[PDB]
Amino acid sequence: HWGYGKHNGPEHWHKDFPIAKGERQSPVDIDTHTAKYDPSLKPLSVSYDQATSLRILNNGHAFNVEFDDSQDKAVLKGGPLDGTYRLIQFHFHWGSLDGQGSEHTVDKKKYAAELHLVHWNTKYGDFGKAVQQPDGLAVLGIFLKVGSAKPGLQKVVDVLDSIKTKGKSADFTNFDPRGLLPESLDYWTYPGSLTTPPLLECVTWIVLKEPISVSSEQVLKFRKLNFNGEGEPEELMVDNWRPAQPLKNRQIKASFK
Ligand SMILES: CCCCNC(=O)c1cc(S(N)(=O)=O)c(Cl)cc1Cl
Ligand SMILES: [Zn+2]
Repeated sequence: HWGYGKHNGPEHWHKDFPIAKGERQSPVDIDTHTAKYDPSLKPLSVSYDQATSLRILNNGHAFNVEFDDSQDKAVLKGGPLDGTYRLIQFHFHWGSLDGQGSEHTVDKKKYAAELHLVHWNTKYGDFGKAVQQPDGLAVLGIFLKVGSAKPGLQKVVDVLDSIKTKGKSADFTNFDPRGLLPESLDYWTYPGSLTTPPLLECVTWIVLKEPISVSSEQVLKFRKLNFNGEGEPEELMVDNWRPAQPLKNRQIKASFK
């Protein structure tokens, strides 16, 4: 089955998911000189005051912090979006070293990791219907660099030992995702896809310009996770990122600048 290796990693995905070679795949390199400042773009509105985190889960590709998305609670709007998009989960992608790990790149720079806050368009009623639509999802992407710790990250890191292996889940209530955001909401945006199989071309990407800083110790705990399940040989969960894909006929827009 797909994963991040030589025999089942990103260069193999297209055999099961031919959409991998499509016209609006993610991630991309954000060439900052070529991105268009669009004065028509709005501030992004991130309303996470009532977010209800529920569970943290090791799905075997990354970990997901899940939210109760059955009410209008944690929503993304504005920016390039029409409508309202409700938060369902976040997860990260990260490297084996600090010099790699992000999916998007900025003038070919790789960050140590990238946070994805996944939201679905309420006009489609649920996530599963949204992913079948070209405007179904909005992903807020945030780069991580290694430096000073991110205090609002520590609750996530400290639960990771309880979800080491694939399949594990732990109650994870009262986690506030506002503690993962940078100061600025300046962003780039473009139409793209999920970066994991099934690679559906349903995402408006919103990538923040300002990274957050996390400590070496915090990203070292992400790298202790395992891609395998309990009782199977250890394969550390590192380098769970898909490389930049061809931009093809797309324009990246800047909200700033
Ligand atoms: C079958 C699930 C395999 C793991 N991937 C995800 O959880 C996932 C990743 C993105 S990403 N990496 O594009 O943000 C999105 Cl938008 C939506 C989901 Cl569902
Ligand atoms: Zn992701």
